[PDB]
Amino acid sequence: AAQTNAPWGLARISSTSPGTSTYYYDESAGQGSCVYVIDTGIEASHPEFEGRAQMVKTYYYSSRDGNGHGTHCAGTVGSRTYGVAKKTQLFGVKVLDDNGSGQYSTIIAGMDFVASDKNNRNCPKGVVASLSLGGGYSSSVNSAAARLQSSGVMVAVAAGNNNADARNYSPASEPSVCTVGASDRYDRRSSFSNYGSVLDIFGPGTSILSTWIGGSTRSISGTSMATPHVAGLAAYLMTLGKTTAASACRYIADTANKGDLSNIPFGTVNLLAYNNYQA
Ligand SMILES: [Ca+2]
Repeated sequence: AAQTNAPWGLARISSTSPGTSTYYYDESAGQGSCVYVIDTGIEASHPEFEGRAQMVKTYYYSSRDGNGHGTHCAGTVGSRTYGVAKKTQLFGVKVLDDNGSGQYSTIIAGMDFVASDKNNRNCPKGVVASLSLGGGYSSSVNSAAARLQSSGVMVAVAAGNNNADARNYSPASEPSVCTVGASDRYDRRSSFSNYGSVLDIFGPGTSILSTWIGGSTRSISGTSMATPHVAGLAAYLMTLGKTTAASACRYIADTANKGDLSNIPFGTVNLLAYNNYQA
């Protein structure tokens, strides 16, 4: 399949070179997989989601996304126009309030929720979770991410937007999950992207067009934007039978575009997510 005039990030993940605008992907498109978006919620009624999105949990007085950030992330995972895995099922878990804030205890509960809740969903090709959030180092937050992964969910988490070493951030610093840094349209590390040995992969994170609340669309930037590219990619690869939740991060790193990013600090992986699709 070919989607012309795609957001640059989708084009990038299906390309061996920057500077193209068509996204190429196998038509299976993540069908039969599920991706949890643990964030501010998802505006499931957005036409871009086509009835494939659902809120399954909130820790606040509403499950609606009153922020937009969760909707944007979900859009990058699986919206018709702006998504990597255009046929995946999206499940929203609102651990962040409408200001994008959440207490670590709520974030942890949301992770353990997903580890159980996948048993209540139909996801024959596998389960993924996208965590576009973070704060300072917490062993408890890291452990929750590790549990979610261990339970059979491909966990992708943002590296963080501090232009600092991700070792000091959670869940970014958890070795057993997939920690995702951000790049720009010209294959430069995003100016704000964290780095360090704990990163596993980079994805497109600067100026990413996706869905927003009020049935709209929006370009924003962050490792929060790179993460769902990787999460959607995992779902897509799992539907293809190429990998599984336990090894998807490794497989993505193994099959990535290598050594093509600039401004990667010494010691950080130079790996950009790539679907290796031969149209
Ligand atoms: Ca790892």
